[PDB]
Amino acid sequence: SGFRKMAFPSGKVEGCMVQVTCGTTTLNGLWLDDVVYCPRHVICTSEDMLNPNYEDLLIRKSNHNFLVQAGNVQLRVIGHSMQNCVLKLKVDTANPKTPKYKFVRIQPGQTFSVLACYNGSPSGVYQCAMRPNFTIKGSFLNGACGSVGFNIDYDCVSFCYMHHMELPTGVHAGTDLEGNFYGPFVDRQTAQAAGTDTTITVNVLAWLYAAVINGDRWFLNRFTTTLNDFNLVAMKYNYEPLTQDHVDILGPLSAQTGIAVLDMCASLKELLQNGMNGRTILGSALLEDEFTPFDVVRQCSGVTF
Amino acid sequence: SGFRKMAFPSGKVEGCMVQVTCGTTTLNGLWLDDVVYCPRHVICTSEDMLNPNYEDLLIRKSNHNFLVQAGNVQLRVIGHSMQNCVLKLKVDTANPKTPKYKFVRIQPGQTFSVLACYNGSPSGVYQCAMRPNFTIKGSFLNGACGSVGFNIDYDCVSFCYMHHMELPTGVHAGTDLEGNFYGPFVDRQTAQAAGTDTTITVNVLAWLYAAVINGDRWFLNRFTTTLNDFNLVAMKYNYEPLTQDHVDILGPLSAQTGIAVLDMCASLKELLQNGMNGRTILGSALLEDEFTPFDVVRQCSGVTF
Ligand SMILES: *C(=N)[C@H](C[C@@H]1CCNC1=O)NC(=O)[C@@H]1[C@@H]2[C@H](CN1C(=O)[C@@H](NC(=O)C(F)(F)F)C(C)(C)C)C2(C)C
Ligand SMILES: *C(=N)[C@H](C[C@@H]1CCNC1=O)NC(=O)[C@@H]1[C@@H]2[C@H](CN1C(=O)[C@@H](NC(=O)C(F)(F)F)C(C)(C)C)C2(C)C
Repeated sequence: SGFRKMAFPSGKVEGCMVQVTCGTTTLNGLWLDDVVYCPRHVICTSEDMLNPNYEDLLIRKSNHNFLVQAGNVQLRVIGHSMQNCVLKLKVDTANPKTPKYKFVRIQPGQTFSVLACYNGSPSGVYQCAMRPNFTIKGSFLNGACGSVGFNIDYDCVSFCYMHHMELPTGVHAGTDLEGNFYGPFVDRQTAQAAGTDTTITVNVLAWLYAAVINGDRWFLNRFTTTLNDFNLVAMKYNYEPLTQDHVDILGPLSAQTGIAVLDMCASLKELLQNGMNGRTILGSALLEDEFTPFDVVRQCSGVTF
Repeated sequence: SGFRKMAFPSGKVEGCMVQVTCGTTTLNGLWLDDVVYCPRHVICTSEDMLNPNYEDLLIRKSNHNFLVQAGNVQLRVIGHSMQNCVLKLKVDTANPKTPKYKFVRIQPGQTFSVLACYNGSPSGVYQCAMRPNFTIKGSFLNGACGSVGFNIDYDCVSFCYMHHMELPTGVHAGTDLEGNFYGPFVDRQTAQAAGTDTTITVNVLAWLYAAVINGDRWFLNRFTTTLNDFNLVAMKYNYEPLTQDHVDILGPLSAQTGIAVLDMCASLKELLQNGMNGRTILGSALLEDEFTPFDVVRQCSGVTF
């Protein structure tokens, strides 16, 4: 029993973290095979960040202007290339700790673990969801850029996020490992706003199934609803519309508990309209939306890596 | 910015997990140097767990009755010993991945990371507090026993917990690495209850300082209080009494924010007496008590390992 926000074990990713310095700017890099990936703004001075021309700035940089350190050991840089918002530094040594890996661009609503680093050294690990507005609710300070987000499927690490910036609301933005931002964000120090932050309905439903499996079931009411009637309610509370694809992904949890997805929708509708009346669900006084159906199954079944 | 429940990077601990089987019972073991530590109930059948005489049961076991596996490789068991509620298996190979480590018995209110394992393989990592009633609010299924709790201080791993059981309220109980239970618990399948679950006042205060540092400061009121007047309020809400030692540990956060601890106590008093009126603090609709002052400083300063 019990249900906690759980991150993947970080060991495979810890062995890939390096420190990248260009001039006076230092941040984290990810060393896989003979390439180090890092945010391209490592080449900026604080002034350049206000309105950078990355192509012009990078032209003043040679391989010897990038200092890459793994622990106390220096890596020799033998090439450099800019791919979208990431810089790729070719080094003369393949990382001996390179895990089996792939680069994935995740969909909004999916979750991943973040290994927060400073100066190439891991500080901690936490779980994040890619929100529908393509921001994450992270915890990052100066020097955190280059910290990565990932998922594990037994022995394969799927890297999906690299940290680049913080928006005025305190939420975070970054790119996939090809350097393409999630969302409309640009790597420039100018006012940018994320857009309306909607709730991931299929994740709230998965978390209510997690609650039932854990014996927390006071909220189960005597009503049912339809997809269109539920969505009329959900859109009023800034919830994402629920589709048959979402009902299908909830299939294993609905089958395990015997509770039809539309019956759970009707319980969610009552919780939205009436609130929780001072009660809690899985130790929370709010409806939690950062657990995917996969996270609930995995945790309630003990999937290992 | 941002404040999340953050676990330590788990790599150093992942390299210590092994699988221990005795008869038909399998659980996790911790391999450090040439010793594997695991819960002594690995020697029980399901029936034995109802009222076990561990001394008599262990006498029917020889070294060859313990199967220890690290990945696909078998470790040779050359000795065994029971120390309190843990079994210590001497193996013929020192773990080549043994980190710098120590065994610590933590105090109630302190936090640690849990690397949840099944069959000697890591499943995930989460942060826990040792509650004042000596239980933890974890997430564990059958086969999780032997999963450990730890903290890291740069390169040294301090192991503080080994998982043994779940209580009727859904909370968890276990021992330090010397096999002594935290709390009054015994490793027997009989009705046991944890006792009143009080709130860790110094941790709630540290989390309110984390909120202020993050710009969430709607709750700061115009009052102050005394330690005795605050404690009269706190004891009514099942909060632990606050002492000058706690005020001293809060010193760095009070100095950073300029907010005196007794002023923060008066804001906490109003939150207890009035509730949050539907508002949130750091994304929570409840007062969070599983962040120590050290966790807040470390996260707000970027301490690395
Ligand atoms: C990389 N190490 C930091 C991480 C930031 C620092 C504070 N918390 C974080 O997540 N990245 C930056 O400092 C990036 C970097 C320039 C400016 N910047 C920002 O995150 C700024 N944000 C914005 O300008 C905004 F609002 F548009 F998103 C900052 C004001 C410092 C938070 C570049 C090149 C984007
Ligand atoms: C070890 N792998 C499991 C972990 C348990 C299983 C469910 N969630 C967990 O944390 N440990 C046990 O099964 C231990 C073990 C016998 C019984 N047991 C329990 O946790 C039981 N609890 C109690 O009897 C109680 F309430 F007193 F704490 C159980 C009913 C299975 C939850 C021994 C030797 C204590």
